[PDB]
Amino acid sequence: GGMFGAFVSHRLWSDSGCTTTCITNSIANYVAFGEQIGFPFKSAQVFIAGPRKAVINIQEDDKVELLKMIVKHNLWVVAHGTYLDVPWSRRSAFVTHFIQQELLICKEVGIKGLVLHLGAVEPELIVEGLKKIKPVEGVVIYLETPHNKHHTYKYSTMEQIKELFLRIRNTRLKQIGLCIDTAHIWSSGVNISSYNDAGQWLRSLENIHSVIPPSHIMFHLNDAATECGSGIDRHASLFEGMIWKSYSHKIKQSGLYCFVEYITRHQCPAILERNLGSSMQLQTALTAEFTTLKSLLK
DNA sequence: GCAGCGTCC
DNA sequence: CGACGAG
DNA sequence: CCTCGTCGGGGACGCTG
Ligand SMILES: [Zn+2]
Ligand SMILES: [Zn+2]
Ligand SMILES: [Zn+2]
Repeated sequence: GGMFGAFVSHRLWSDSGCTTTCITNSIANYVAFGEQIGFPFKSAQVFIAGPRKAVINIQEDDKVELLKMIVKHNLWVVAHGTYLDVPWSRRSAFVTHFIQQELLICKEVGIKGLVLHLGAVEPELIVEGLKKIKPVEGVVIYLETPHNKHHTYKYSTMEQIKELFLRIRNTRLKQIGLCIDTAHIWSSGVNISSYNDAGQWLRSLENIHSVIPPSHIMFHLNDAATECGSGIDRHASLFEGMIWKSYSHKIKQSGLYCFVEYITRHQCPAILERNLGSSMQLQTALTAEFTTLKSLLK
């Protein structure tokens, strides 16, 4: 089946006095929370650096314990890159080198990939900045669907996605994946509210498997507290935002349930990205989302 | 007409 | 979002 | 030991003078 999980923040999950092993400690509590509510988490997402500063956060003892934690529970963990990881920026010599550090760190601790945000630029400039990166065996760079309004390239329609990854394949750049953030393609103007709306988009995705195979596809399962076409990114819990709140009564006619079926049939990783002000709010929200997910799964 | 910000990811 | 200091 | 203020080597958004 699918590998379902959530983003694990340091502030809302780590114990006080976690000292040198705060990321692994947070994941430990996050795995405990999964067993309590009867949804064994198979995936997770963390920041090993930043995300707003070009500094590595994870420390040595954390790197050793994180590898043991990942192996023990067999977790599919992905690292989200910092917001400064723009390899196609003008002065990007300092930027690309920092991404090289993260990719090396990911392989040391057994993290499966690194998420980078696509820019609102041409695919030629995208592949150019990507070529400046030497691959790291076992770590996939997942290019995430961005969100904007006024720019030509949003990488949310299958035409723009197919164009990008074919230029990737012609350049012969290995270890590149796709991260589909549902809240972002919605913000970029892709109606995925109904089952058919998502099914048509997801069918066009499978129709270009020869350029981006589902083995290199991961998902951010996020509802959006914004209008379709906003360019503005406001995450919300599943069936509690503008995309799927109208389908809370019949969740198997929503667009999300079609995403769950594709994630299931391809064993893709799926990460919920929820931010709330405090631990208990976040846990109440995720318990609702993962029990609903368990309904669509089991 | 444009340059500089503040806010959010 | 997370490290780091003030208190 | 704590809590809380601060501030980021990018960028999209909308706003302001
Ligand atoms: Zn992201
Ligand atoms: Zn995302
Ligand atoms: Zn987002």
